[PDB]
Amino acid sequence: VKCFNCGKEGHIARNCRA
Ligand SMILES: [Zn+2]
Repeated sequence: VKCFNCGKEGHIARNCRA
């Protein structure tokens, strides 16, 4: 719950759109 990488409250890290 919440993006490991990027902080943002949405999506999982692994293929995050960052
Ligand atoms: Zn992210």
